[PDB]
Amino acid sequence: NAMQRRLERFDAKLVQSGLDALLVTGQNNIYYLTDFWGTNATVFITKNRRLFLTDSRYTLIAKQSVHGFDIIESKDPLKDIVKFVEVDKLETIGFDNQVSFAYYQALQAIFEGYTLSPQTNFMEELRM
Repeated sequence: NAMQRRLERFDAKLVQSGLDALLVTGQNNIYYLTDFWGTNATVFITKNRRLFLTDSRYTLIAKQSVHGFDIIESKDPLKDIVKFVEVDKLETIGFDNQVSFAYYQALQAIFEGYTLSPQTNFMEELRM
């Protein structure tokens, strides 16, 4: 119930920011919203879902530790997120602007046809 309103702040911030979704990379950020600490999770939150994406190794760990999150076994998490975006018909995907430009180039390829929206410190307030 305590984390439940970091997750509810998150939702409100999505509305305020004009985003259908936010891709969250960074263990710190992932730790904040999930209580899972580790270096191979991706999070993808929309107005309606919360996805936690990891490999076959951390699925049980994560499947037990992480609450409020639909856990997805995945070895290409951006490929798996793309299905969601399509099925849910989302348009604007936020990402953290501290990603590298090379990483942004990978997002432009994977998400070609959608609007990528760079975010400044979105997670920063939530982390406060």
